Formats: sequence, C-alpha cells, structure tokens
Amino acid sequence: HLTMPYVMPGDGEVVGVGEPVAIRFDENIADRGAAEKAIKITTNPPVEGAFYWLNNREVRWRPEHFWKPGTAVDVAVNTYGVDLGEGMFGEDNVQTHFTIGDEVIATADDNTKILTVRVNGEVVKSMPTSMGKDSTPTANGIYIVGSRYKHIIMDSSTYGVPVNSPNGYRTDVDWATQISYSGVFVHSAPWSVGAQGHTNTSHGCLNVSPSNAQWFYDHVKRGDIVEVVNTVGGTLPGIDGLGDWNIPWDQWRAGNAKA
Repeated sequence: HLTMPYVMPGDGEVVGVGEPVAIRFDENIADRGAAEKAIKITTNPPVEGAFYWLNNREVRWRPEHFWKPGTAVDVAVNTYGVDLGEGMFGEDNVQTHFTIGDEVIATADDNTKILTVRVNGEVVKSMPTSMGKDSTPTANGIYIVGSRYKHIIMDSSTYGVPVNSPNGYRTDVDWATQISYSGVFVHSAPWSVGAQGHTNTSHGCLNVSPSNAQWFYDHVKRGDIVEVVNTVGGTLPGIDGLGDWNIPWDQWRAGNAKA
C-alpha cells in the first residue's frame, strides 16, 4: 500500500533532444490520472507536453516535437501521501532538474546504407553501415539513445529467445550504444566492414566500423536520436521503452490515463 516513484533523467543531467521525462513507480498504479495530477513539469522555454503510459508502472512525458536544445526542465513528483488508487499511497516526492544539450540526430538510410550523424543540423560523420538482413530486418522508426557499453555480450536468451533457435543469437561486441529496450544497438563490427555500405548482415543491429562505433559511443548521449528509414522491416513499437516518438502526437496527447 506504499509506492515509491523514481524519475529519469537524473538531477543535473544533460540529455538529448529525444529524452522523455520518465516517472517509474515500484507498484502498479491503479489510478493513472491521480498520478498524472501529482506530477508537475516546468519547462524553460515553455513548451506543451503530455503524459502517456508505457505500462502500469511507468509514465512518460514529452512534447509534440523534439526538445529545443538548451531547454531547462524541472520535474516535481508530488506523490507523498497521495492516493494512487486502491489505497496505495505515494511514499515520497521527487524533484529533478535537467537540461537539453545539443541536437544530435543520426539517420540510417537503407537505400544508401549510410548512418549520417548531424549535430545542430551539420553533418559531422557519415558512417557506412550494415543493418538487419532481410529475414531479421531493422525496424524503421525513431529510436531514443539509451545506455552505452564498452563491451557487451548480446545474447538473445536475455529476451527469452534460445540462442540455438530461429530468432537466436549470441555475439560479443565492443562499443555498443543501446537504441531499443528490445536489444537493438549501434556497435562495432570489424567482421562486416566490407559489407557496411553494401549489404545487410546483422540480426537487426546497426553494424559500423570500430572507429565509427567508438566515435558513436564517445559523442552520442542518452536522449539523442537515431532514425532508421527505408528498411524492409516494420516499425519500432511506441511502447518499446525507447520508441516513444513513434506514437503520433495526437494519440500521445490524448493519453491513456483511462486505459
């Protein structure tokens, strides 16, 4: 009957133009509207935004468009003592302030097989890439950048898919930037450097050169944007965890507080 909120991004962080505000609770929220009413988001410059629930425990807030760089955001989660439905009360308040850094948008175009990185509108890198093969294609859409890893084992059994099964995989990779909670990454692939710019070889990750993956790891930050276009895949789900922007604003703004 007590629930604790946690807010991301953290206090003092600088994040990319795609970063939503996230308020995650440790129990299911029976009255979503009660939660929304208790969360006050201040923006400077002021912009409209709206809430949308990813699941029963997490609500997201963002504007219609990507954030303007340099925007200052204050989040006041005033849930201490608040009835969140079915006699579940908020355990504490949270107050976070964060800021929007430079606009970093990287676009991966399957017709060119180049990942182009623009910073405040200017091309800074043009990276040949190898994306998902036709049987395991990379979904088109807007992905928010998440965590980064110097080295990681990408193992399909993390997601309940046995390695030696049709959708399975296991690969050790360096310089990995996470772009979906479902396990899509930008990463180093020295083994596919010939194919990059020519042929799709991955199970859905964007394979780039080691130096380009390290560059990406070093210079792209949480909340920056990767857009995938022109692939033979479908579309990144809006409720992936990093796929928020795939939900159209009209649907997002209407919300799902009654669902």
